[PDB]
Amino acid sequence: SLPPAIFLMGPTAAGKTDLAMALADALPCELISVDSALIYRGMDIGTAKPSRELLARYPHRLIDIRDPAESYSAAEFRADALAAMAKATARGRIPLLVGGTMLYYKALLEGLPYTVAQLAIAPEQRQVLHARIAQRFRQMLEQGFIAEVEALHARSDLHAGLPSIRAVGYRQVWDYLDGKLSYAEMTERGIIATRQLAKRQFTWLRSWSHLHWMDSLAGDNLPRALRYLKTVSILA
Ligand SMILES: [Mg+2]
Repeated sequence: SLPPAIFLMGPTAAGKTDLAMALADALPCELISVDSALIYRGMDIGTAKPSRELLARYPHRLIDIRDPAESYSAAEFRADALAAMAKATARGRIPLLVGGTMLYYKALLEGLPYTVAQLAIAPEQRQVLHARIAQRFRQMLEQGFIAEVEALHARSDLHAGLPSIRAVGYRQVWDYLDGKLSYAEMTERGIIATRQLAKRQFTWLRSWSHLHWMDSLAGDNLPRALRYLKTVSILA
């Protein structure tokens, strides 16, 4: 009789964090981030990290747990997630792992003493996701993405080749700061990189079994999700 757990994956910008918070208000959950970039402190705007205020009312595990000068392996995620899941479970809370880093989920499922319900969200038309990706990136620039990266760029202990700087978009802003690119080239290439990420995520997901999809444009995802729980043998 393995305790319950929820997986909420999908491409970047699909609306995973949004739905997770919604679900966090419907059931006793423990939000656990599954994102290789959100682990880094000081990388909030460019990574679409939930605001300080939102995190206060929707605490996430595995967020701001590492300095940008540090590395983080899928193996460390593995141990960290298992720890967070056991801790949440002992409290009666349902582990809700939400994120788009597929290698992490993979590491957990393979390398799980839980009855896992797997959800995935994305638009039916990929063109819709691309438009959002482009617009969200432009918003990041307005919210201070460049100044955010300037602070990293100014650290002598950081360089463009580090795992943290590989977070999509950061390398482009970094090169801009090095004066290698124009503002336009930085924007376009940053959007391309993110679109490339979404493509890699769809490839992981398309061959992913036991997934219950949902539409990013749907407005009744909350009730739709709460209903699936029973299907995979889970009494909520
Ligand atoms: Mg998110």
